[PDB]
Amino acid sequence: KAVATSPSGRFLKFDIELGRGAFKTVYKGLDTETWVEVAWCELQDRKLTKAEQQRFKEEAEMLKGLQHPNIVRFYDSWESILKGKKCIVLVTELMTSGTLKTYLKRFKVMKPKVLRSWCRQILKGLQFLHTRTPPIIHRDLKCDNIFITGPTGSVKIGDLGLATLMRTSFAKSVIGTPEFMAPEMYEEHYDESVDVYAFGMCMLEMATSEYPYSECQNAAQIYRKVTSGIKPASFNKVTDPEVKEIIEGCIRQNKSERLSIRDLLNHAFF
Repeated sequence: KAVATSPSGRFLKFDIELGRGAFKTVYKGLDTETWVEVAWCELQDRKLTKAEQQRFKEEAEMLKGLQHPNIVRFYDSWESILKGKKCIVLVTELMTSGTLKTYLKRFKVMKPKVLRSWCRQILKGLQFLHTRTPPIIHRDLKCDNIFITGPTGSVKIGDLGLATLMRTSFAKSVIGTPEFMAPEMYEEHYDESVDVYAFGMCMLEMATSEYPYSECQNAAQIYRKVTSGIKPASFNKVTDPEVKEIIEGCIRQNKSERLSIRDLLNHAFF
């Protein structure tokens, strides 16, 4: 049976590892109110500074009050202080139907009706985030972080609890994916147009089934291309001219000339 219980007593932890990476370990959890499996994520405190743990504690207090049909649910989070553990626990919605990357690695061409429906649902999720008070930036948008839901084949972007943990020094240097970062995202301050940039790289990955900036071998080569206006090589492999036009407007180096979520949703293609 269960080996741990959330402080609220709602979620139970089972000693069943569902996944493990360089950053977190995911265990099988159980929601005692709805009787569905959840993701019991654990992050060791040695990978987070004291300031990052404190900042996440305050951000998570408001993120667990956010829900959207196109966003993976972030349920709860707390600090597990015990001998041999000393970690931060995150309880999120358990996605088992794979990601967009999972099915882009197995199929060559995506139907234009499917690319239109999925990109629109992603834009709807970002629109809901950017229009909150205060605005919320996802900061971790990529096809490897967009999950399929069983019914109707809807898509959900990764939960905000794990997405905000990608800002930490450990995540940016160990599990970072700089090929989805806007040129101004490398700086100390940026805004919500960063999500528009990452969305353009997501559509580029759907339209080509190829990883953006795959010709580069290190993050330094990716930084020099992006900060010099050099588009990735797979950008020219887009067959649809209208799709290629939307992608360019999302990955423009100058964020003032870059498209907005409003312009994308009002575009004739979406």
